[PDB]
Amino acid sequence: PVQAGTRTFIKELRSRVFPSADEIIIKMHGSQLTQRYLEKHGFDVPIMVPKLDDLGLRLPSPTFSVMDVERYVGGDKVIDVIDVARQADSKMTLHNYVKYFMNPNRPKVLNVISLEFSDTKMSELVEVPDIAKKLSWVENYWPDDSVFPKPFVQKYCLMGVQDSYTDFHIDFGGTSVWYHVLWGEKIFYLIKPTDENLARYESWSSSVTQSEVFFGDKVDKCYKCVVKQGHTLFVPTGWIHAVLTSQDCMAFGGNFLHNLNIGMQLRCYEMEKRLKTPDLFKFPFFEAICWFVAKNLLETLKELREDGFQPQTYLVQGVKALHTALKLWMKKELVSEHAFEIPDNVRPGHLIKELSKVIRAIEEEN
Ligand SMILES: [Fe+2]
Ligand SMILES: [Fe+2]
Repeated sequence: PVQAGTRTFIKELRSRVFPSADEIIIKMHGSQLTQRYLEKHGFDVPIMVPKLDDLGLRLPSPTFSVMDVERYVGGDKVIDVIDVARQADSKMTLHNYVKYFMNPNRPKVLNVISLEFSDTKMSELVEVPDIAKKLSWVENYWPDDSVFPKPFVQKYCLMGVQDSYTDFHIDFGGTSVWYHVLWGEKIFYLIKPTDENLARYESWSSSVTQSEVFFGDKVDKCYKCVVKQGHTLFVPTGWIHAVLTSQDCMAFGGNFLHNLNIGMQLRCYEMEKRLKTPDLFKFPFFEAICWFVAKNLLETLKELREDGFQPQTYLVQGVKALHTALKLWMKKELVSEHAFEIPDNVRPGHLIKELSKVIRAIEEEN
């Protein structure tokens, strides 16, 4: 059996000529990627922006090194590191990872993919893509007076050695991600979240043979997307993907929830709860933000209704899925595990009623 992450596994991966991600992604200039464009054409496939012009994305020059990351972050910080050949999570001091990274002879393939630095001096060196900030639920609906700590999942520093490999997964909470390669190269294996593919992914995730079964073989198409230096890739809600560091690489990326695919975001959240995924620990208050969002979406629909307008389809679909999720979390036999995420400022039972009728109305008056 070929174990994910091992040298043998990588020889196969590097030799297969998968369908090109050019068959499904949309390439565009940074100025075309607007909230407006996304609301009209949707955000259903990955978007590639080869040049960073007009993205609003700011970051160190191409010579920024891992040594520099250690300076701005602090070698003492303990970080998650993946022992790729064993597909296991380990720990290290940022200091030793950098020592391991610069050592010409690496006894093992180690990868760093969860280093969030918005709480460090390196944060001032990075401004995330404007589009992420425009769409971000956290940027738009997180109150300045919540008891819940604000989630910081917007700035990650990724460093991996050649052949680092991250197996197929869906970003935590169904978030979308922006990913930029500073230097080196990353190759993404993308899989569309069709109802068939999600189902199989959840089955594959809960099978003991997960590490010996290439998930790419269980679906009709697994798209290969090469992300080269200077390029920026945006992956939308629910997309299943694996990543191969084809060569020593440093990249930056971030996660964000938004209003375009709420249903899918909710679906991914529930799946994660069924699989008991450790990633959910990164967006601990997913439910709290959903409550905050339901208040804002309620307001918009109320404003539109009271003035004779019909909301856009995706907004009605999204609110409907939100309504269903909120009602579920409030069920008598389940509310005890959900109550702590209900914001002080919201009235659960009432917010659900208002939502239920605004929806019903739109359903009848249509
Ligand atoms: Fe990912
Ligand atoms: Fe967000």
